[PDB]
Amino acid sequence: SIGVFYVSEYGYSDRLAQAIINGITKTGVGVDVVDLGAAVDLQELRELVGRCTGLVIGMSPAASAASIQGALSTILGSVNEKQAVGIFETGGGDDEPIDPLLSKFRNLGLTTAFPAIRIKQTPTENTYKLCEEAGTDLGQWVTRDRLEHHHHHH
Repeated sequence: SIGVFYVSEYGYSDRLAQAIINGITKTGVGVDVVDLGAAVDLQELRELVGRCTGLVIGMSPAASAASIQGALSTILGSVNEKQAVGIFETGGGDDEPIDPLLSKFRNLGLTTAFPAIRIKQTPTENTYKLCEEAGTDLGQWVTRDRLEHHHHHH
């Protein structure tokens, strides 16, 4: 549940993803992993279909943006309705084409997370503290919503 899109190679993105997945698994849920800057293949998109109930996106590096162009088209076909998109700031250095895509999240009105503004460029310990907390907090939305609220007596 909740597909975190990260990069195992470039920057701390993989370690940030670890903070998210482990923070939520430790609580007791289970987070999905997808490398937006490495393992971008049909196998990732296949999982995105079933796990489409929640997504998480970090920064948009130019080098990775070139590999996202194709998959992005397939994503637009899979995701719909009002699902979760954990957009978290972690590096002040994007690529211009990001804004046109942000306009989509804006207009379509998807469930966005805590929006920060330009964290220098290099992810710091603070970034981990935001990733874990905001990620878990987003998961707390998905769980209550998809558990049908009164579907579990307590």
